[PDB]
Amino acid sequence: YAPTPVDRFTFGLWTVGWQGRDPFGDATRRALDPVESVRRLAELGAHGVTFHDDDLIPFGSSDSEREEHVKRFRQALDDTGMKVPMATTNLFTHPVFKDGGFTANDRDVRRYALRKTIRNIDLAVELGAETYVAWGGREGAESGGAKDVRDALDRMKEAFDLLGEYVTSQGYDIRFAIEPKPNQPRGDILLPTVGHALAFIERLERPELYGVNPEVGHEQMAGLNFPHGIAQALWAGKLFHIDLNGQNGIKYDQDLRFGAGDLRAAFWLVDLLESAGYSGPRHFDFKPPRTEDFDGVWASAAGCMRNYLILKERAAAFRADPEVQEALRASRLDELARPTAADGLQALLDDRSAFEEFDVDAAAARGMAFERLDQLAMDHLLGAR
Amino acid sequence: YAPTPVDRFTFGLWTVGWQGRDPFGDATRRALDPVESVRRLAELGAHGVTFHDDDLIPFGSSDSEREEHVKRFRQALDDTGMKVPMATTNLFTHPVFKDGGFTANDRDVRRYALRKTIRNIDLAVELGAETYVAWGGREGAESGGAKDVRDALDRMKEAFDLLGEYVTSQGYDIRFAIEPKPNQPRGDILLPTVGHALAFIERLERPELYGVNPEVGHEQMAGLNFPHGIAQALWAGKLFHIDLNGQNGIKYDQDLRFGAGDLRAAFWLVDLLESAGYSGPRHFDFKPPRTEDFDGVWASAAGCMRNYLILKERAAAFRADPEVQEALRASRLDELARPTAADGLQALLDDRSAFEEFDVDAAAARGMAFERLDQLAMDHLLGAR
Amino acid sequence: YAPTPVDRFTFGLWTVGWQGRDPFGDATRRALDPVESVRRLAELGAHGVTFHDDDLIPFGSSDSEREEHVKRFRQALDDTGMKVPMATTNLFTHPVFKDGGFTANDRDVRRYALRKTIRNIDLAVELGAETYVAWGGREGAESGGAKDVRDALDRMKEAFDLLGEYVTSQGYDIRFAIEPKPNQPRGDILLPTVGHALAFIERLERPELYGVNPEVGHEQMAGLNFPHGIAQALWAGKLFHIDLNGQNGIKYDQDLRFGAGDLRAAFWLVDLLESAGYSGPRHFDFKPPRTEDFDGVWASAAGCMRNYLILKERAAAFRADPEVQEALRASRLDELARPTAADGLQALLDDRSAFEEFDVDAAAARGMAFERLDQLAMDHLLGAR
Amino acid sequence: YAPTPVDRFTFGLWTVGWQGRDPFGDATRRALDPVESVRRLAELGAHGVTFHDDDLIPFGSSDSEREEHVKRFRQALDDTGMKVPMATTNLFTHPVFKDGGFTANDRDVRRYALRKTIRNIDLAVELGAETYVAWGGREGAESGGAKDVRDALDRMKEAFDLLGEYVTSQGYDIRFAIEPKPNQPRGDILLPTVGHALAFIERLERPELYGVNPEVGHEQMAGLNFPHGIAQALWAGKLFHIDLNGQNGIKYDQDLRFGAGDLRAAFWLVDLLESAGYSGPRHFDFKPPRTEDFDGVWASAAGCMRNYLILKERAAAFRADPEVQEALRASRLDELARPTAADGLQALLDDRSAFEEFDVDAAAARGMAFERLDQLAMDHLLGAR
Ligand SMILES: OC[C@H]1O[C@H](O)[C@H](O)[C@@H](O)[C@@H]1O
Ligand SMILES: OC[C@H]1O[C@H](O)[C@H](O)[C@@H](O)[C@@H]1O
Ligand SMILES: OC[C@H]1O[C@H](O)[C@H](O)[C@@H](O)[C@@H]1O
Ligand SMILES: OC[C@H]1O[C@H](O)[C@H](O)[C@@H](O)[C@@H]1O
Ligand SMILES: [Mn+2]
Ligand SMILES: [Mn+2]
Ligand SMILES: [Mn+2]
Ligand SMILES: [Mn+2]
Ligand SMILES: [Mn+2]
Ligand SMILES: [Mn+2]
Ligand SMILES: [Mn+2]
Ligand SMILES: [Mn+2]
Repeated sequence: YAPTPVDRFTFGLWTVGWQGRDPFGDATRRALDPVESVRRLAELGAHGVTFHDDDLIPFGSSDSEREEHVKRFRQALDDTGMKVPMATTNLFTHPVFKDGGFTANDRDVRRYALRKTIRNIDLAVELGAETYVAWGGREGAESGGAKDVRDALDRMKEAFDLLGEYVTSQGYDIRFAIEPKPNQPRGDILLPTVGHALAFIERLERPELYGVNPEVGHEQMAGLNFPHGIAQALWAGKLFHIDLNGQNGIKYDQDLRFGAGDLRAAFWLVDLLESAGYSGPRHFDFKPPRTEDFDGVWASAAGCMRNYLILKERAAAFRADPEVQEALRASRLDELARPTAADGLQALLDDRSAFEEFDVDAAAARGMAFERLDQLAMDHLLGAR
Repeated sequence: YAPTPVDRFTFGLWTVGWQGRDPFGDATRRALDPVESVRRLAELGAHGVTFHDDDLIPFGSSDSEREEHVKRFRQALDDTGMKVPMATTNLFTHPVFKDGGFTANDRDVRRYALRKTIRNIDLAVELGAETYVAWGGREGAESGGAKDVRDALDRMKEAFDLLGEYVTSQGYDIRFAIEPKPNQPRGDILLPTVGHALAFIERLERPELYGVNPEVGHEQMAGLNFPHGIAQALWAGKLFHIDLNGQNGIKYDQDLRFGAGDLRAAFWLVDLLESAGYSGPRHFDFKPPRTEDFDGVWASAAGCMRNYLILKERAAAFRADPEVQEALRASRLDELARPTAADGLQALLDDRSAFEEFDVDAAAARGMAFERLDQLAMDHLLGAR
Repeated sequence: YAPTPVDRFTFGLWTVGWQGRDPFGDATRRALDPVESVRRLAELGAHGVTFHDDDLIPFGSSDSEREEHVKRFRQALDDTGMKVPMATTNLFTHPVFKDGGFTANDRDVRRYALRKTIRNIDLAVELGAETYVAWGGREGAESGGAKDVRDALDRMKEAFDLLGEYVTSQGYDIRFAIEPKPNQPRGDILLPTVGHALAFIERLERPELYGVNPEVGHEQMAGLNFPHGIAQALWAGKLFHIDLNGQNGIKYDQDLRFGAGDLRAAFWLVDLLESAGYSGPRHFDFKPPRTEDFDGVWASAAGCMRNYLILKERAAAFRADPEVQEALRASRLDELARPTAADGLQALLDDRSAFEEFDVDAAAARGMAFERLDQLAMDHLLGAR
Repeated sequence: YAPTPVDRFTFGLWTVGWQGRDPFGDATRRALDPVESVRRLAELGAHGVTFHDDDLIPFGSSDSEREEHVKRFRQALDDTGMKVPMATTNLFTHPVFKDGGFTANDRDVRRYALRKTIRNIDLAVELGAETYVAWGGREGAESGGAKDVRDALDRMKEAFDLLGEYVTSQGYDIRFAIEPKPNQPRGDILLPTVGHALAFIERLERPELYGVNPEVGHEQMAGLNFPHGIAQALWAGKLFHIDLNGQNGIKYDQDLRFGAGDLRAAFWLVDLLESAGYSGPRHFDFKPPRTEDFDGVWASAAGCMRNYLILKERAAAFRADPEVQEALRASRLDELARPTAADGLQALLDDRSAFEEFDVDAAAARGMAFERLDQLAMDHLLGAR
């Protein structure tokens, strides 16, 4: 199960380069030079990398240090053939962002957050990124009175509408993806799920420039079904990007490697992405645990990819299995894909078979045969057919 | 703290009339006649009641029994002055709806679910209802392969678009509210939160006819902040109705009386509804616990109202308190309500005070003073000023 | 992957005989005659069945109907070779138990609950049961003031101590297992987890008669790791029985078939049970979903067993894999099984290599190699070696 | 509502001295000198402080720097009258503890963890501490195969048994309290709840030396009822210490000030502690949010105390209220405190009123009147009588 660049696997620089600092402990690993991560990931078979501004250029770097960092990184991309499909901004680490960036109560901070983002959009475009992610990790509150949410949503829409004016006036071909998270590091984060992000999009001045970048474990932090959410984002035509990882239930953000956490959910996610022809990057936003040395970091990264390809093969087997096709029919999945009333409203109202003469008892008595189907899915997932 | 009908408190017939059957136990109370609940609630000071079809007219009633039930109920409404501001359909109890109504895999069942809903919309309009709620409690799955979600969302949009054609072609002044629930009785329910419902609305053919009816405990079943959600629904102009109740965290749907559960959340909810001028009904969808006899059912109902009025008084006190106004200013809530860049994009980009000469350290150092504000909110909530 | 009676698979009568009544819906299946379930499960390869009193003998049956029910059931057990290794009492369905059985506030109800249990212990002993389970599903509260917990725990210990006097004075060879559940149908249930049950046991007059019967999904309802809990119960020598099933996170009790829910957790559970030589029954307390007809009920039951045997084979493969043995050593699992200080306290204190001359940095730098090991476990689980 | 030292309020040095570093951000506050925190808290009315070793003496300090730090701290305690009732060890921050201290897989690390703890027990005893807390924040795993739990529990019991030999052989009057946490920073922590800790205690060689130090938000991280847990620990006679704070449901460890989070739970906690005569310290383990400057840190600390005293007054009012006493009787709380069968087993079995002639229907019909009682509790909590 060997990845190739045609699999479009990507990694954040902050992923394999996580040092292991957690709220109760110090770093357990040395910093990695982004050049060195690009080389190592290229060897493992990745397609590309992603970055926040501050991962690539140390906060408070001069225009000339900034130059030199970008040039070195550009050489590593040239030497390995790695691409940069997505970039993002850090509006969460520096103390100035303690109450948010775009929805900080202090106006001067909201202004600075905009300008910091605009500077990186330009960079992202120079390096060939097609999608620009926004994760408002600091947009939220620990207390009720601290954030008037309606005002916050105004400010949030104001910032996104301004980004969108910028990119339109510059003629850039970059689209935006909002990344929802329900909590952590704030007590409650604004736009906490895929639905909240999707709803909010529809209120921007130019909605066609914005989609979502949902993350497996974030939605699972609210106990939601991640494939269902992704199906809703696909149905809206808004799945611009996706972050893949693992989460063991409702608890702090674990960012385990893909396939770890809820495995069956990983299976139905891959089945969905592949059957709906999602063609974007398969981006891993994971942290190798702080128990690991560098060898462990590379093994965790490889494991991400391996588990995708294994789950890709089993889901493909599932759907090609004639016995599965027969069960899908037994379960009336085919009828679900037929319109309920293509005949129209009037015809429905005049059709006695839909009400006055509908046999509710006999309809009630039909089993759905879902358990047989789900065990077929289990046997395929475990390679036990 | 005495309710009056001008408080617009309402109750579902199914609330006080819950018999106490739970998945592990039999009824502990006798059935109540809807006439008797209307009278008792009128005495307690309620404004009105709501109903599913099947609460009012026993499933499988003739056209003439249906007549007689409606006439008796109409007399009780006339005798007490009670209104019926909202109605809804039961598409969840009968076995025929075991895989859903609008998104059942079997097409014939989807058709019947539509016709059952249309019959009640007419009734609801006769009785003066302004809002028609849809709670798709059976729309969902326990397993991955049983429900193609994109197909399901098609079917769901098809049904709502058809309801909306019906009401438009009949000239009715009724609007629809979708009620989200994340799970139970299905393993995962479609449109599981306020955001998912809001997003979905925007894809209907006539969005202006549809809003949400969020329920305190449902959103809390996914660990979300309910006031934040309600602020988002208000911001979208979609809060058509609201169900009030209590939930003790992430667990089965408790439907405790309003004020029970997360009390501070009830406080910030009331503060929001009242400050934003929500003028709809204050509807309680609660179950008096199965430990209670009829006296207990009426005491629980009264408690719903009492807790609203107590939390209304304390939130009003909070916001009128000059020391609170000073703290809100200390916390820069006023600046949050100012546009980040009314000057426009170009002016922002040319303003050196927003970046090149912005003093990040001194901005970083300013405290937000949120803890002082939140303790003011606590002292007001507890009457300890 | 075919079960045999030597696999010791058992089923509750209430499992396959669940009619599908949930809090929002009516039955979707007809009642099954216990004789018919015994025959069908014997065919599927089960070893035995379990029962509450009230599943076997309808509540309010005469001494003579009681006779006739027991005799018919005894014939089915004789005809099929099925055993009854566990029994239990229903102290949760009848209205009289609305505030509990053993910890009801009303004393007369606590007395009746004892006598109802004692009558069934005798029956259980006649039918050859070795373990008698207690699930206090109604012992708890929705509100703070309703249950003085210290008093409740007195009452709870009083009842168990009385059961234990009864069985000792009768000379029965039956042991008791407490089954923890954190909530549902009460807002909070007493002894909500495995640990709480284990702790409580140690306060009974004869602790050696009582262990736990933990259930996969119950512990997962509190977000706990179920294999860790089971390891603690094994370590205490208290795993007398176990209920196997599936749960998709923190939400209502789903009781999905074994292997559904958190699959990786099912894998590490089976690896534990098998490596520690648990020899008790492998008992499924699941509900076939209400979407299913009778064929679906039997397919769900078979699936329970199949998934156990598949996960048994993969865990066995994992532990026999020399590359896994090498990784376990690489991860110092062997050193974990060595005493930290067999040399004793004084020797530890005098050993400079443990402190004054311990090289913390070089110890810090060693990776644990856990990610490589966990991917080996993943490849074995998926059959991808 | 002014605290005095007779209220026995304490604070960890790490609480008010938290700098605000979270997993996604840098410090927002400067470090505080422990001398300065002792003075400021004494002014606010606290009784005392607690410390980990490493809060007081920087890790890697010489024997002489260690001397000088302790002497300065001792002077501040002398100047203010502050006591040190509890101490603890940091076995979680340094990289060496990445896989735990007492249950690290590497034996040499387990040895060092013991010696680091023993050195501080001596210090704690010199400063007058009566309780020594152990929080095994790093004892656990992210993956199944990394930690054999039975072996881990051996190691855990080995370490505690060794601590207990040390203190017994030195003649110290210090007792140990284990502090449970279900997760974070590990994926699952060993002894994740109050019950698991209580159960484990009973397996130590000298159980009478060990109790629990439960923390409000930790138990709430598993969705448990914290007052119920504390009632169980009191019932076992093991509540040696308690950490008070606030948590908004199942999510990362928030450590909000006491009274924030689940307010009603804070109320029933205080009602319990006060009615059962808990005489230990009322210790706050909270973090002032990172939004706050130093003024905010002191306001948050004061708020902790204020909310305790306000909830102390309301619970006291509740229980003295003759109408509440009447309701408690109406709800048969008095009967719950009476033995179920002081008459004994034989008398129960011979008492026909307990079974053959027990009127189950009439018992079933009695309401428990719990909702009236709970609204009395609400009116008292809000000062609305
Ligand atoms: O979206 C940008 C990335 O920023 C941070 O590292 C967030 O924790 C991560 O989840 C997000 O994916
Ligand atoms: O929405 C209609 C009502 O239907 C059912 O009783 C649901 O449980 C309830 O939550 C919903 O509010
Ligand atoms: O323990 C007896 C059995 O009783 C009920 O059916 C409980 O829901 C089940 O979980 C328990 O296993
Ligand atoms: O127990 C010692 C203290 O150590 C750490 O600061 C833990 O996070 C805290 O919860 C615990 O109370
Ligand atoms: Mn994440
Ligand atoms: Mn991400
Ligand atoms: Mn509800
Ligand atoms: Mn509702
Ligand atoms: Mn269960
Ligand atoms: Mn069970
Ligand atoms: Mn904590
Ligand atoms: Mn603590």
